[PDB]
Parts: sequence; structure tokens; C-alpha cells
Amino acid sequence: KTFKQRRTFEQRVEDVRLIREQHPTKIPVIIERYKGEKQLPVLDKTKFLVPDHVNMSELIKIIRRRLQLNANQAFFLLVNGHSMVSVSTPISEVYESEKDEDGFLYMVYASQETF
Ligand SMILES: N#Cc1n[nH]c2ccccc12
Ligand SMILES: [Cl-]
Repeated sequence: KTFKQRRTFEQRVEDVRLIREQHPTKIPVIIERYKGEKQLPVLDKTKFLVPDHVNMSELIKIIRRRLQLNANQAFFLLVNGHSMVSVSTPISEVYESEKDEDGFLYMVYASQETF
């Protein structure tokens, strides 16, 4: 079901290395619906190449646009298993501290602050 389940650590690492080679300016992001989520839809894909200059505030706007949400639907985004300390941080900076050992940045979204 989940990304880490579908691919070996060997496969996730080699993929990140290919994104480095072929999309050197992109952050490799895994974005997944909270497995308890009732309200929000599932995304059409799992793996996203985010321009390394966008801040977390703008990435939330992008995901809300992809899910085609309206203005009073709630959306909460976890990074590497925990709340974001700030939405103003560039994703280049968030990647360097919150990245996984396979080299992906893992995100999970839900309609409640309680995941
Ligand atoms: N970069 C980029 C994105 N392309 N499509 C998206 C959907 C949600 C969040 C980010 C992106
Ligand atoms: Cl690139």
C-alpha cells in the first residue's frame, strides 16, 4: 500500500540518484494520505519533483490546488512524521534536515491536526 512497502531501500535510493542526475534542481517528495483519512481525496500520484526554491506555505497551496479543495476544507501536512515548525522555510533547507536516509522527503496529509 505505502511507498516504502512497494519499493526496496535499494530501489528508493537509486531513484533519488536518477532525480539528482535528471532533475538536479528538484526536491524528491513522497506525499501520502493519512491511512485513517475519511474526508480528503487520494492524490493521482505519490512522487513529486518540487522546485527547491518554493517555501512550505507555497507547497501547501500547490497540494490544495491538486486536491482541488475549497476555502473552508481543512488540510494539515506532516513532514518526516511531525508538524512543520514554520511554513516560511525554503524546501531546499527543509530537505537537508528532514530528508529520509533513502533520500526522499516524506509527507502525510489529513483533515485533522490529530493524525
Ligand atoms: N512541484 C510540484 C507539484 N506538482 N504538482 C503538485 C501537486 C501538489 C503539490 C506540489 C505539486
Ligand atoms: Cl532540474
